Amino acid sequence: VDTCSLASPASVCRTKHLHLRCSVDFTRRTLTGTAALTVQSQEDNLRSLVLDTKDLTIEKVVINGQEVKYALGERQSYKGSPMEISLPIALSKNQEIVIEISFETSPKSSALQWLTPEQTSGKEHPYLFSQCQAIHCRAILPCQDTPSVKLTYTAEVSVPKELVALMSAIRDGETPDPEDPSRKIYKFIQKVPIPCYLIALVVGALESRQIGPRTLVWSEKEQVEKSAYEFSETESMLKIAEDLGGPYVWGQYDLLVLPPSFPYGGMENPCLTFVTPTLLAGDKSLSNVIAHEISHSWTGNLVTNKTWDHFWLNEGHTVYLERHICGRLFGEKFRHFNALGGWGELQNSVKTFGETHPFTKLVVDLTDIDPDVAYSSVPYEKGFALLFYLEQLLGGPEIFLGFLKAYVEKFSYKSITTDDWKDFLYSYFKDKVDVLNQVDWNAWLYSPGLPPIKPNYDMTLTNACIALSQRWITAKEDDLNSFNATDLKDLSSHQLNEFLAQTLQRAPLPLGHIKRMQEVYNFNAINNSEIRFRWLRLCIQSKWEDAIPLALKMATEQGRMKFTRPLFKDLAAFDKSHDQAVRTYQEHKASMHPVTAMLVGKDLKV
Ligand SMILES: CNCc1ccccc1-c1cccs1
Ligand SMILES: [Yb+3]
Ligand SMILES: [Zn+2]
Repeated sequence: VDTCSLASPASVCRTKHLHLRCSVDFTRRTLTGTAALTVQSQEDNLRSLVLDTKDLTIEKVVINGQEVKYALGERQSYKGSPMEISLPIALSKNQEIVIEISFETSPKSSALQWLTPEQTSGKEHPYLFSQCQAIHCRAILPCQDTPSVKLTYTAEVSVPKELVALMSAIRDGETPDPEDPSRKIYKFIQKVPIPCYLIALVVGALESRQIGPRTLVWSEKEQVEKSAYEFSETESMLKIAEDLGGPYVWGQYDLLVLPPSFPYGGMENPCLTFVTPTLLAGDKSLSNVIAHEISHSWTGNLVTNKTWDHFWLNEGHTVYLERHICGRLFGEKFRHFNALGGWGELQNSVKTFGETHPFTKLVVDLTDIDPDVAYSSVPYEKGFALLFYLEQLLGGPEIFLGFLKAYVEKFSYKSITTDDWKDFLYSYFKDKVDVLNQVDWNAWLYSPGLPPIKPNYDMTLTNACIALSQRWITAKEDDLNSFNATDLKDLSSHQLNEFLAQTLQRAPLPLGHIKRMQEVYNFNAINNSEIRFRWLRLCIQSKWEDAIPLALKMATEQGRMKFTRPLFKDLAAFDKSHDQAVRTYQEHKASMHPVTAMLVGKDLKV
């Protein structure tokens, strides 16, 4: 059972389909309309059922053309309020009915960010985008807000006619709204059963450019050209992913580049991946994020975690495929380089949380924990470390990739637990059970802290990064002169980033050393968001005041939680920038993404 959901479980009733008919009201910041849920009873004599909601206003519930009784329970914090519907006629097992709910969202919907014209690129039009993962779909429409349930959907979305609506679905046409000529209705169809966290909507002044046989890139006009270039590897990555994962079942693979406050690097909404514009480095260097979102088309979207306790299933497998795609494009040494970088990120997380902290277990117990609060690198990197370790244990990448493909096949269109995965791992590798029985399962899966075993990593591309980082760490004042721009000559941007990641692990460095780095390496001039992020962190943590306005600017001009949260925390912990950091948050708070605002607020204790 799903402790993040207040809805009737899948063992009671299942949503098969949603027809969503809504209007986007920019003047009121509400979505208004009907969610028609096709529900199948799993039980004899079913007379009521419960849906998740959050900050919704229910007008009425209609079954068989008549209003029926419903009640909203008290709010349960971030879970929202359960909505019990009285069925007018007891259902037998497998009977299906359509339940039509008239609802309206609140402006404060935790699933939505509403932007003014000024917060966009064009400055002329407002913009709406959704983000449902993990449990924010309830803040858009009444539903069984649990990934243990999969449904197809259709939608009709009325928006101001000058704007464009897109969803996580195939575009099924547009017409003028008959009820309001200032408006357009966009239509959408999603034929593949999906968990409701994959429902996605954007409305804004969007244009598109084709970048591959099955990929358009969407954004405001100011970002189209740059986006078409940055993500031009998309088709190549899709083919590799299809080779590894099996058929891509989703029809199109489009990309939407969001405004800068989108809270994640990307979101694998089916048919329409959402990405942060912080990927726009000019050189495709951040394309692993595309590979990652592509990989979710199998791991996460076909095979889905049954509850959020098993999020690692979604994320570790996706990181694993992600790194294989990048390894195929750029080589097995690169794959190892990234794998090892990932382990460093896990070291960071476990250090931050504390080695005994519950959120450092692979499988977590989210009972009374907001998934947004528990979210971190752990399920990604500990999940990946487990798979990379098993890969090495079980006979190498070719062999474990055979398992991954069989695993996807086996659990397509299904929702699964860690036990489901482990059972199938044993089934698939039954000739290797003795080897599998050497794994310390309880530790890997259920214990806090770093994994009990570290995989083996090729060091070829890492060595130079460590060597340089060690030079800076061990340098005394009389050694600073010897540093020079040519130190970086043979380092790729990835290596620059790992160099900085290495150094950041030992921060603070002395202020003089950091001043010299800028003098010789000019890191202030690098716009690569990953590098600039780590660089600014190293500056603020080494107490360099000049870096304060640079850190405040990055923290607020984009809102990728990966970058925004630790910049604010760093600024808050630096006594010289502490008050300004708090002040800056308070000023931007109302205009921030509601999830990002809530978490930064917690981080800052304001
Ligand atoms: C005022 N009528 C438009 C409307 C109101 C409430 C909910 C939905 C709608 C839609 C019309 C067309 C697509 S949604
Ligand atoms: Yb010396
Ligand atoms: Zn992911």
